[PDB]
Order: sequence, then C-alpha cells, then structure tokens
Amino acid sequence: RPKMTPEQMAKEMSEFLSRGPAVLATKAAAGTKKYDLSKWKYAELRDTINTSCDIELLAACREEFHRRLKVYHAWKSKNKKR
Repeated sequence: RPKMTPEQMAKEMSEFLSRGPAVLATKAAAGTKKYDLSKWKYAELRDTINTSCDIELLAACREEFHRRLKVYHAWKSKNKKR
C-alpha cells in the first residue's frame, strides 16, 4: 500500500462526515458511545463504513473520526508551534 499522511486522512475524514447526512434523531436516553472503535485504523474505519450496512456501527465510525479529528487538530496546533 502507498504512504499515508495525517493531513490526508484528516481531510478524507472531515469531508467524509460533511458528505454524510445529518437528519439523525435516534437520541434516546442518551447512549451511542457503546461502540469503541478508537483502536480501529483509519483504513479499517473508512473501509467498514465503505462496505457496511449497520446504522449504529456506521455512526460509531463517523463519531470516531470527528473525535480524533478535533483532537488531531488540537494536539497538532499545540505541537506545531515551538
């Protein structure tokens, strides 16, 4: 496989979410972090959603992106500067 970059995955992730819909409303009694895919690799996540059909699952992945996205941008912004 080719060489992967944090900026590349960050762009693919961010846009991935912006592309997906947002008419969700399953919010009930609060509960969605029931799926911990933090370990899943960017390739695994994107892949799963690319070849999956599970609502809850799909959501989990997307959520794992948004999370590691704001964090990646935060830590990066803090690490960038000297």
